[PDB]
Amino acid sequence: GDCAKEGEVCSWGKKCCDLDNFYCPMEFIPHCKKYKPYVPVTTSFNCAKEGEVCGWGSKCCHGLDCPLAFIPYCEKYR
Repeated sequence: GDCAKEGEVCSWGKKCCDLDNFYCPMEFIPHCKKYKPYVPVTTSFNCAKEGEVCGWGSKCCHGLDCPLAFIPYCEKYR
């Protein structure tokens, strides 16, 4: 009682009947499904795309650049 069935949508007042199994993930439409699948193999080498963080030897792709601050982010050179 007072809970969203399995797969059903969950809200602030309506929490998944099974929290240990299902949860309310942050996304467009929060569902009551099991935790996400295992993490996929590490990504391949590539330049830092827009939004990516710089500092760990990561250079923004052609046309993009990173600002000078604590935690900058690649962005189209203005």
